[PDB]
Amino acid sequence: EVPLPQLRAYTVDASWLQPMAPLQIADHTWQIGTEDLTALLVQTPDGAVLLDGGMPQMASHLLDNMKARGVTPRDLRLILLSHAHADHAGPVAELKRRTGAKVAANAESAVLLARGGSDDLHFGDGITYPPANADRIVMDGEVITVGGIVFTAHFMAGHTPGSTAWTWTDTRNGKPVRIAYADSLSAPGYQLQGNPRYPHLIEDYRRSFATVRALPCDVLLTPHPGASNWDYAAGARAGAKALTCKAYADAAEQKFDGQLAKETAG
Ligand SMILES: [Zn+2]
Repeated sequence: EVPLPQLRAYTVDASWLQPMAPLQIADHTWQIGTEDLTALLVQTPDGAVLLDGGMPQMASHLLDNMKARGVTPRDLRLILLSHAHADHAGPVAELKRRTGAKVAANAESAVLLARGGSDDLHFGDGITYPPANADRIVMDGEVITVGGIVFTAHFMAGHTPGSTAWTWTDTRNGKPVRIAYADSLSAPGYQLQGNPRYPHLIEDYRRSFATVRALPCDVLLTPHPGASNWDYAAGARAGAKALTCKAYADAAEQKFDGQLAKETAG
């Protein structure tokens, strides 16, 4: 009659794919992704770190922005991830091939990255990307230092088992700026209660709200800028309206509680 459906590509709003020039956040820290996907370059006298890469088709754009910053493929030492979904870890395999970068991630993020986002607890095989291997496994609270920028991992399981907030201290005007790159605290279409694939999902999210609320956090950034009220297209005012970590956690918790109630009603 009636063939099986074609494969459906993971398609997203144009703004998520809209290239932007590097936007400086602090002395060593730049947004180099797109208007609606964060990809943070931290540049040090001992090499560079990338936190997230956005979608798979962003690899070349990231490399161009790195070059604009004076960061060559060899200079890129480390890729860190918020979580290993296609829209944040998309280009990681390609980046590894084209640069000196090695990936550090927790065990959950590493296994999900190694399967290219397939067999996702919630999306199944709906949202996949090229698989990549982690080079270093990090534990909760573990520190990775590059050129005296100290990144601390704070596990915030929920959006994915391996979701992580990365914190570090940069400077702006000779004063310290405690940057918190907090992962998503959404649960887009997730079954929250009694989920056989994630039995403690709710407890994990609750704990993650508390973790996020308590982060060292002069400046919050999030994988989608809109989540923390960043506007990467607003130039000098990009971070003006940004939420605190406390407000971001509170909003997320409130939305989660609403989603729980809707699920019970559904
Ligand atoms: Zn995600």
